[PDB]
Amino acid sequence: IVIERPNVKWSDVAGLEGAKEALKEAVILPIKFPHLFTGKRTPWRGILLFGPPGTGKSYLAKAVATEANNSTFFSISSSSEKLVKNLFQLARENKPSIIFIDEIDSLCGSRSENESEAARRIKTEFLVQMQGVGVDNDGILVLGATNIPWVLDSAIRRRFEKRIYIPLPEAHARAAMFRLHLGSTQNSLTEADFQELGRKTDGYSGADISIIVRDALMQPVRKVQSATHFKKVRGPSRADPNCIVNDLLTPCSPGDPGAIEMTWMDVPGDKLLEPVVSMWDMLRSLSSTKPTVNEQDLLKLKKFTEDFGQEG
Ligand SMILES: Nc1ncnc2c1ncn2[C@@H]1O[C@H](COP(=O)(O)OP(=O)(O)OP(=O)(O)O)[C@@H](O)[C@H]1O
Ligand SMILES: [Mg+2]
Repeated sequence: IVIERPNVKWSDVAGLEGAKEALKEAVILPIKFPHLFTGKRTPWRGILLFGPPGTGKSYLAKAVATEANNSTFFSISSSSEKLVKNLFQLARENKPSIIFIDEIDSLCGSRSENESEAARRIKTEFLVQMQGVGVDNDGILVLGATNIPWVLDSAIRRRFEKRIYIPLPEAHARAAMFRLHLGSTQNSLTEADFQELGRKTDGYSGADISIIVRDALMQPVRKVQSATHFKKVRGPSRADPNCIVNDLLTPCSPGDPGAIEMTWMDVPGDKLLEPVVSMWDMLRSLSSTKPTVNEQDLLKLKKFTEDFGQEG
């Protein structure tokens, strides 16, 4: 029940400007401009974010959480669980409010057979609470997320009249993720290198790239741990960036001029000048990781919208 609002700006989510606008139109505008969405224009009660894994579903929700300017956010995932009655209640008071249930395929499991019988009233204590005997004409909106939506209950599914597809990133959005997940960190990557990576990642999810950048990111760290030699160098003081020093120590090879023998244990905590993440490190991280979303996965996703499409 994370009742908070993290730090994910729209700017942080690459691509998805379609879903962004969809979400601005059904979640932010209604809250900021009540009088617009009154009468016949009442925002749907439930939005569902479906689409392949690692394409932005949960992440997007966080963006909404922070960009949900006035309303307070509420979250849950795959986590005696009758205090669902408690959640909805909580929200009605702090209305306007948003309720986000990540992987709503949590509260479900059908091959058309497989049930934990007490979770049958879980489905129903939720299903019922969305109708509301005390009609919650509050700014209360229910968000859902899932990468296997077809497994949902007709009753549940049809509870989300607005359904948005979160796809695999187009090339442009791909390059932008590498850039971002790197950020304020020291590196030697050119705008050209980002495009080259974007181009080389045909078919990858956001989660996949997120893994790649984290790996390459860790390169200077592996090189410092494993090094056997360090050179004395010029660079920004660890304590004061705008004071250069002729003193830092960076890892190197023995076949290097100015190579002192020692390990990181010998380097003072405040004299290490770490290596920069290079494009070499990206491609290396890249080669050793392959796309997670296969075709049949994406195919079965076309199915879920086969006339299920909107509302039913
Ligand atoms: N559109 C995006 N913009 C920026 N980063 C992204 C994007 N999509 C995925 N990511 C990366 O992956 C992570 C978010 O993964 P996300 O929550 O979207 O996976 P998911 O969609 O919930 O997976 P699943 O669908 O299986 O539940 C972030 O840490 C981020 O680095
Ligand atoms: Mg998720």
